[PDB]
Amino acid sequence: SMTLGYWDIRGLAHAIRLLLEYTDSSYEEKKYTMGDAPDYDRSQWLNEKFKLGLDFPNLPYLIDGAHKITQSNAILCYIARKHNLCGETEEEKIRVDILENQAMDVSNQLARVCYSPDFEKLKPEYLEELPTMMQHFSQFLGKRPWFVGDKITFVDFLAYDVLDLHRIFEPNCLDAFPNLKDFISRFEGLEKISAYMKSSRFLPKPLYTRVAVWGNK
Amino acid sequence: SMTLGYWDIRGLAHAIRLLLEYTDSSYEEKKYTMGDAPDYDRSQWLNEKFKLGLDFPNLPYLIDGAHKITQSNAILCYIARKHNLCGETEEEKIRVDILENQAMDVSNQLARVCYSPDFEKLKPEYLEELPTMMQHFSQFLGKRPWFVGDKITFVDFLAYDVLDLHRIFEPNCLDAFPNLKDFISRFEGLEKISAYMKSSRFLPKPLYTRVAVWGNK
Repeated sequence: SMTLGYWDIRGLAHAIRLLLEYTDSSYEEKKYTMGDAPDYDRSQWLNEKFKLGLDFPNLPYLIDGAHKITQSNAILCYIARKHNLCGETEEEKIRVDILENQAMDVSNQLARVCYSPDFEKLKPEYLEELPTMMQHFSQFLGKRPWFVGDKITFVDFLAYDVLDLHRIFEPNCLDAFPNLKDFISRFEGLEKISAYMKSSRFLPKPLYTRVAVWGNK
Repeated sequence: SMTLGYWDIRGLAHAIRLLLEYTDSSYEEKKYTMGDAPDYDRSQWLNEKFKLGLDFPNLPYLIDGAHKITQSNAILCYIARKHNLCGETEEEKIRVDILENQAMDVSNQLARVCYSPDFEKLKPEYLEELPTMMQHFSQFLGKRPWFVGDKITFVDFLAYDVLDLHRIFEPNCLDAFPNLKDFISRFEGLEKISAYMKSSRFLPKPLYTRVAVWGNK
């Protein structure tokens, strides 16, 4: 088995947590909690930072015996490798790379605004540019069922999560693009995914950590 | 010939101008210039932007004839691939995934600082944690000549970029881990790298865009 560490928050973990589930990967949940109050006690994880012997201390981090890795993309990729959930042809592979970094780019964009007390100040600015943003995901998906082609890849996990984030932030987004709404259908109707969705250990929210103005819980 | 387009700023393309330089890739430079005044004008880009046909119109971008690869990382993966400077062995693949992203993490982290209003307030905090972050980089290289191991991969260029960045910022941050220093000197000593460095196309500064509280020019 393998263990995955992070907080009991969705965060950058929700993508990996999806990937491991879809591939019947027998994993273990390593979640650390931080206090509320004025000084968000982030100890739980801190006292175990060094004890894991990670190259670069941080979470999410994956454990698979002589395999302990950090950095979100490194983890997703690695699980994808033993499943071929990466590109095959040069075209597929480049579309995977673009989308890879692009997904994380927009996740971060939304994060920055949500991790800023000036929330409502920047909130509209994001909401106004957002339509053009969503527009392109459809421009990319377009013809194929899965963002890269007819085959499912790890990037299709990144795409789902980032789509659901905005969906809850402002539901009135994907509607203008039935293309993007369709995607969130296949990637929900999947036997193993519906299973995980309707399971006891299904973690949707909190979106952001206690230190978030919005999405915190 | 492939076209490389980015602002007249070194920025993120700095690693790319080295990589395609090293791989003898027949490139051409499309520099877009930023304006000043209260509204730092970027019309040159805005006007072109959508015309180029990038699935996700962003700068820097690469148009290898019939290939419009956007986003630095995806660009790096693209060039490296065609010149096999990628992780060959599974253990190397993990090193490549970790380093690439980690180097990208710290670069944007410094980018968070130089792009935030209160530079001189947040700066001491970065210096406050700078050494420890650097430590880990030293660990990773360890005894190897190149971060991944015996061979040179794209992640070396990336690393060299992020390392040099911190050398102009704080000349003594790297002055604690000689292991990292030698790596740099080795990198610069590479025949087709020294030539570029003392060539009319070498772009070492401006570091940040013409709006950054630090690094702009």
